[PDB]
Amino acid sequence: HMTIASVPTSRYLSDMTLEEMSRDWFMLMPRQKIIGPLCVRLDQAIMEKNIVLKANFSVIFNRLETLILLRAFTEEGAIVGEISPLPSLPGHTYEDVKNAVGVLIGGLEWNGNTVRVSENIQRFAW
Amino acid sequence: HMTIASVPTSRYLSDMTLEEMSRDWFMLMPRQKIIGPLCVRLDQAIMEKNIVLKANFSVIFNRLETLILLRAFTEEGAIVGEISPLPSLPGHTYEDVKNAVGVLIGGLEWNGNTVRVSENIQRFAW
Repeated sequence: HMTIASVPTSRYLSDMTLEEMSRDWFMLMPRQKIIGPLCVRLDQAIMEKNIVLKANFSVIFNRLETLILLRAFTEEGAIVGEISPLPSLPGHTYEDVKNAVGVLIGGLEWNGNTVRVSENIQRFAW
Repeated sequence: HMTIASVPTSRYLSDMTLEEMSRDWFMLMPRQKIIGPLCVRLDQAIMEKNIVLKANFSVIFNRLETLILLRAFTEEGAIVGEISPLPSLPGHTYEDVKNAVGVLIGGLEWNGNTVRVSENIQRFAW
């Protein structure tokens, strides 16, 4: 991922399987914020659950370059929140991704959820 | 009918003046929820501000013992949030307070506010 000579290697790091990525999901009580070039969505009808954040993103060298998608999951595997780029694909940075994550986590914690993040998120996005 | 001695301590810490404790405020956009034996209030309108949490509470065994009141303040000194005991006054512990502070800070960060807590809260409460 950084041995190859003379060119930068891009990587797609994936916490979520294809199935998880394209799975369609629904929120009973949608809460949504636009945070710069990213969209944060949260189901407010989720409380006091253990939640994990999983993200699929593009890294260049050893820095997050592009968030493709992030979703929050219950232990049972259900999707309760999400961060994605705006439809216009505005271009965004690590700082943008970090802020959006802080917001999603904040929203979850206001509902008394216990939130953990994947190693990859911890390494590149948080 | 035994004699009762009353021995003063210095275990009661105060970040807020009695005035700040007494003051009366209103949320533009009020939200109020019960977290265990505690009531958390947060003005839903307040976003992207620098917010400081100040509290008045007793300590014991080097941890918060009982919360009298916690309030969140803008840099102007306007109140935007609060954690108080329920009027039942049902009794609570360090763990209850810590949970409620997590919730409040959570709601604040959902609204993109930057939160810091007083030294006392850092040391004893969160």
